[PDB]
Amino acid sequence: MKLSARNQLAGKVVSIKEGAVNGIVVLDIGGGNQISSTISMDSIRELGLQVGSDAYAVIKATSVMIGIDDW
Amino acid sequence: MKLSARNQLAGKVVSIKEGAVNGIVVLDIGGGNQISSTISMDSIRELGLQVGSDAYAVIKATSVMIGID
Amino acid sequence: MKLSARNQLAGKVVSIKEGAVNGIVVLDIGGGNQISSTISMDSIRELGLQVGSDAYAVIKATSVMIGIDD
Amino acid sequence: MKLSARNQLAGKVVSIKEGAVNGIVVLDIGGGNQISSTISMDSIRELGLQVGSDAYAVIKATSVMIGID
Amino acid sequence: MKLSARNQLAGKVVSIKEGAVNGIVVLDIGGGNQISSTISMDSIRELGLQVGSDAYAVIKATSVMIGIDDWSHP
Amino acid sequence: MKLSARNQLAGKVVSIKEGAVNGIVVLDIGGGNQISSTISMDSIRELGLQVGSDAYAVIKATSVMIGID
Ligand code: MOO
Ligand code: MOO
Ligand code: MOO
Ligand code: MOO
Ligand code: MOO
Ligand code: MOO
Ligand code: MOO
Ligand code: MOO
Repeated sequence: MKLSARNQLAGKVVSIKEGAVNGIVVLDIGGGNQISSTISMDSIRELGLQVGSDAYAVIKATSVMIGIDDW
Repeated sequence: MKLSARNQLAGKVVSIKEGAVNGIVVLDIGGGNQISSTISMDSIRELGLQVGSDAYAVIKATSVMIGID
Repeated sequence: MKLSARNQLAGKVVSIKEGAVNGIVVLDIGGGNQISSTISMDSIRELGLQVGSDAYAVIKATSVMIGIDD
Repeated sequence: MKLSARNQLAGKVVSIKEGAVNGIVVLDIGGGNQISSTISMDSIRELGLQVGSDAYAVIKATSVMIGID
Repeated sequence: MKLSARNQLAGKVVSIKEGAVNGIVVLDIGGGNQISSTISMDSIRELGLQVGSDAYAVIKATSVMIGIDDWSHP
Repeated sequence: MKLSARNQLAGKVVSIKEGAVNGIVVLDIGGGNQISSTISMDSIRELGLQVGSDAYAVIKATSVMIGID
């Protein structure tokens, strides 16, 4: 499906740390940036994510804050 | 402040659409990637954000989903 | 795209409240239940949402709280 | 308590997956729909949740995205 | 209703800024602390919120991050 | 970094429950109030959090709901 989430960034799985009900997936999205995602193990398995998979980090605009260097 | 948010991505403001109590800030983070942020107008003002300002897109890991084709 | 969001609930748009930068879409998901979604106006336009449109409410499991009668 | 969260959907617990600090509660809300909720084990215990418990899925409007085919 | 949100903080409304579809409510929770809440106008009206109302800031634990001073070297 | 998060509440760590990939940090922020935070174990470690550490509970305004009696 097509989603309203304003942030949908293509990337490659670099690591998967499995937990009890959740795991943490790291995505290399290019330009030297990586995105860490804390999601359910159910989705990590069901999506077939493993190191090297093509995927997207998907983030709703209301979940994204803005910060600055306070110099 | 140093924050627990796993995602702290440097970038430049490319647009700011102001709203009533919130506004939407778009940040170019490089590599052809842009991040859209919906935050309070009060914070857009207090941080002095305008097109061209340096900033960071800050995202908690528990807020990030994974997608595939 | 297939998403990790554990909750993907089919529904019918019943109303759309346009705001300044955000809007609120109400989805009838059947059985007398509706889901309200506060999203960007840009997304409402890009997806072509209108009253009567078929859509899905998408919710990450970590965004869902549980309640009970006390 | 009466909460501002616009989404409050009654349901029946169909499973509870206990984890280390969190667990996952699956609620059948009727009509073939289920809601999965990832919450703290402390709250799962303090709410007395069990399979078969009556409960509610509570979701802030700002946490709900819209999708289309 | 009884909720799983780990954070349920009693306070009194000190201000309400109305927007187009959302508004921002500020709660004095004591100890010199205030909580800002961005929620729908529908809920601000439906809950009868006005300056002086008793209320709660309700926050899921998974929404709360931890910060420390920059001059801390873990 | 200075953050758009409208809520930045100073407090002291009163408990740490370590989990598998997340943990739960509780902060005493004064006035008889405590704030619970579910964050990644990586961040609990990198920030050096232990009982008694000075910290801030950081919360975006759009994550805060309102309740009443
Ligand atoms: O208890 Mo966990 O570390 O969220 O799987
Ligand atoms: O450690 Mo976090 O604050 O869940 O990204
Ligand atoms: O368009 Mo709004 O009411 O400022 O979020
Ligand atoms: O689904 Mo949105 O438009 O990123 O809040
Ligand atoms: O945290 Mo999920 O498994 O993307 O709903
Ligand atoms: O508490 Mo709301 O009005 O669902 O964002
Ligand atoms: O994730 Mo909780 O236990 O509803 O705050
Ligand atoms: O939505 Mo905010 O202004 O980053 O708390």
